[PDB]
Amino acid sequence: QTKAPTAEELAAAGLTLTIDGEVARITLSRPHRRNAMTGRMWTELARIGHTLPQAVRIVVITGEGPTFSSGIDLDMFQAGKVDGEPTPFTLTAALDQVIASYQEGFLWLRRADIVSIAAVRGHAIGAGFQLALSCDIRILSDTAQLCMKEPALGLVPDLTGTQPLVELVGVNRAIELCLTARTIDAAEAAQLRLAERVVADAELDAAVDALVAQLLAVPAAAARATKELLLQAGRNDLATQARVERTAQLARLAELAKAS
Amino acid sequence: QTKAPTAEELAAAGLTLTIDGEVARITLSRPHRRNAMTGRMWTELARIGHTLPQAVRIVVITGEGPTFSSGIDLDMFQAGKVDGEPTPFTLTAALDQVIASYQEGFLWLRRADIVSIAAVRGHAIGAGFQLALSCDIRILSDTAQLCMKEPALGLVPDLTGTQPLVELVGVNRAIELCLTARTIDAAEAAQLRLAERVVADAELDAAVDALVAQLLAVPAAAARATKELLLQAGRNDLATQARVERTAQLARLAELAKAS
Amino acid sequence: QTKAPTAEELAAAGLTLTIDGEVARITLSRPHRRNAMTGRMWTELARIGHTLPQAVRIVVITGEGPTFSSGIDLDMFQAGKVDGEPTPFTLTAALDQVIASYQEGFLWLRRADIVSIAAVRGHAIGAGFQLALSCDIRILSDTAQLCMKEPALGLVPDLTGTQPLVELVGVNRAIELCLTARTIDAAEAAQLRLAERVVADAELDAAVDALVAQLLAVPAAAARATKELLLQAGRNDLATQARVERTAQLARLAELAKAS
Repeated sequence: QTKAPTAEELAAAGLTLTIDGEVARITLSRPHRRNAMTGRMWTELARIGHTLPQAVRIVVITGEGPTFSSGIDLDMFQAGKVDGEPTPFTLTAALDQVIASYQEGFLWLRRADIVSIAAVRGHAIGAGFQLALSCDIRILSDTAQLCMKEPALGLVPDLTGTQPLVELVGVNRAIELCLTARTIDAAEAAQLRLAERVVADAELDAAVDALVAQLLAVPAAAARATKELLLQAGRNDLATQARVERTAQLARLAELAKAS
Repeated sequence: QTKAPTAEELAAAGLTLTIDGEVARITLSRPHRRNAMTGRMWTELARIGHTLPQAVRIVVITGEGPTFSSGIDLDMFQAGKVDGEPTPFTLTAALDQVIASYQEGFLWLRRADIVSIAAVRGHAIGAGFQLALSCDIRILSDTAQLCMKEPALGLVPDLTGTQPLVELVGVNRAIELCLTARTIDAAEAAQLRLAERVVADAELDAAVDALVAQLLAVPAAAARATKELLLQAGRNDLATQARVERTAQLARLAELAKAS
Repeated sequence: QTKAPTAEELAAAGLTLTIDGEVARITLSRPHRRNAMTGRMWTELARIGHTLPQAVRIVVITGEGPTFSSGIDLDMFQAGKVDGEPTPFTLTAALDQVIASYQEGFLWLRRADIVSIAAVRGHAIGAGFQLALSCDIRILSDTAQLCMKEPALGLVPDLTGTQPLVELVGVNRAIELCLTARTIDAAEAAQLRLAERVVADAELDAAVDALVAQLLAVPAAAARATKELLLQAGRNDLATQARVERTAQLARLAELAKAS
């Protein structure tokens, strides 16, 4: 709330944030720990989302080094403090609130006024896979490997990953992936629609930059209104969706006419 | 209402309609304008749907010439009359009603008692893509190119395209396609499930005729009842869908027994 | 209710059931009749599901011989008794109840505490295809052929197949498959996501055993909780699904802590 987290605050939580005009880049920045995630990292992610400047309309998430994220830092299942905050294992209404605070680090990636992109190389495991899933678009390196590992550890996926997983691959494949907890390669991810594009590792940065340029070339207000429409389409009946579309078009035509 | 539009009325709106027994063929018929669509064309499409004879159970939509449709005629964004009716730009409750009248040209393609097929060659852009999306089945030529262009023009898709797009390719890919407004080729369309079949251009008419023959070989009442069931499946819980299926089967068994 | 059906009772209904520890194997066992299904078979399937021991968490369904199932036994459309019970043709509230009893043979395959696998070779037609569809996972032999034949016979699919079909292939493809009643091969099934894996016929048993081993290696309670979450994901809004996930995680953390 109020002020954005500082670069120093973010560095202590394992993140870097750079903003250039309409594009924000968030980098997981603990390569020696394979970008293992902590509670503090998730709650700072939430803080970044709540305080981004209004002009930002694209958010790119990637990892420093060859691994996107190994998932949750195993110290989070020990008694003490991790990154200065108490672990779940320490702590049920209070645990419920902490988990809800962590989920807020992922939920904002669906906001209609941003397009979020995960640029994934190497392993995205567990919480790492759920971070990539929470983004609108995934661009994978040919090195990428994805795994919903939580059930293998006796846990469920609780960082908002279940819904996008089922939307991408269907409930049946989702069951297979989660209940085997198996690791899939980038070719398989592409086949299952988990990646919107797979490119050679050397080309991942250029592929993300090409997609950013394509998005910036579409006007901001139409992009936002259209994303808002698409997120409602699945759950609406057709008659309702047609009304919602029509309502949105009136606002576009209004803005365009006042503009000229 | 009451009488079907005449061939002369349809020709002035850029359409041809031929009916042979149980099959109706609607052709966009302005090849020199790349079958660009107008308000009058949409409201005549709605009139065709409301007055088709009861025996028609299949509807095939294609374009005259090498382009299915370039989308909305740019004159629709000018002050005057297009095809004899006032433009949106001329005109908000009244604009809401006009848009709703245009949507009715697309909505009826989902009726349970028809199977609608879009046979697409060359470009289907914007309103043209939404027409193809509104059909049950798309058969593409290898020449086909699809593009949701509206956001690039500062507009949203409001001709009922959002829901089938999300059902076909998933919300994530839908965001990518709409917010980049990019053009996809037929091979990509096939990969994304946007086309049920892609064939050589010379073979498009034969492919449509083969599919028509397959549909006609299934009895009309079972086809209708089954389409009605499938359209309800996504939004129902499993227990409810099983009840709906069972209810439909009682009616089939009834009709079959009275038949014999 | 109460006691499980005996092996003798099951054999008279065309089924075999073997249980080994956490894995139950149900085999359609009328190869000379291409495992054609009857009312008695469906209601025994329901009885198996209602009485399986608590320790069973995986259920494998396959056919004896080269055909999974030719679908409904044509005698079910004749006047008399089939397998000792009266046919639908004999018999509307009473017919409604009989059909609902048959559906219960398929519905239990979605229970959260089991993973159900259909191992399909040769033809799975009509009721046979709906049995395979009702399972969480399908592994196909390269010999497999699938067909939703009901509409061709003047019927609808009423054994709970419509919803999984639409979830797998999308409503549009579902319409095409059901309203043409056409037969698809295993390569096509794989392309359409109807099969989670296709393997050489000689390798089908090993492929199923590999998947079973993968499932058994994930703890039972996390598997169950995760399947329960995934089945709710499609119909929930994102905020609701995040709450459901969080609720499930509290129970996991509880059980794990009491465990240690």
